[PDB]
Amino acid sequence: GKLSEQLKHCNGILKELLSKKHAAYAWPFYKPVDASALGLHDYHDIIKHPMDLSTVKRKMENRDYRDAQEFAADVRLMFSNCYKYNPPDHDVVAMARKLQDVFEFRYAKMPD
Ligand SMILES: CC(=O)Nc1ccc(C(=O)NCCc2c[nH]cn2)cc1OCc1ccccc1
Repeated sequence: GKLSEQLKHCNGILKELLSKKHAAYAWPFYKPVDASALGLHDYHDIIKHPMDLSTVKRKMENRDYRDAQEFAADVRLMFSNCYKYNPPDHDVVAMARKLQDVFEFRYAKMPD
């Protein structure tokens, strides 16, 4: 089916985002932001819906995502949180923009 095939493409993208190829800029997005550990005591006041690649992986493994659009919304939420919280000149934003470039160009190659 179309939904299964498109979710296979989504799973391929997710594997790539977690791969050593992209680790130099992907690593801040591997696990939930530990706001308390990083001293970001305003993070959960500013970010209402935290998202990270480990949460996307768990949701994929649990068959939570019903279609490619739902998967993409979580990956883009993760990037949007980074752009909302951080000043645009911060290193983590540069890393987000590079990983989102990887994501958007491969997401565009969706079979349909
Ligand atoms: C996903 C996300 O937004 N993460 C982060 C947000 C704010 C800070 C944070 O502490 N910001 C203020 C201090 C700072 C600036 N540049 C690095 N640390 C560090 C963050 O992730 C860890 C990190 C560390 C080093 C480089 C990239 C990501």
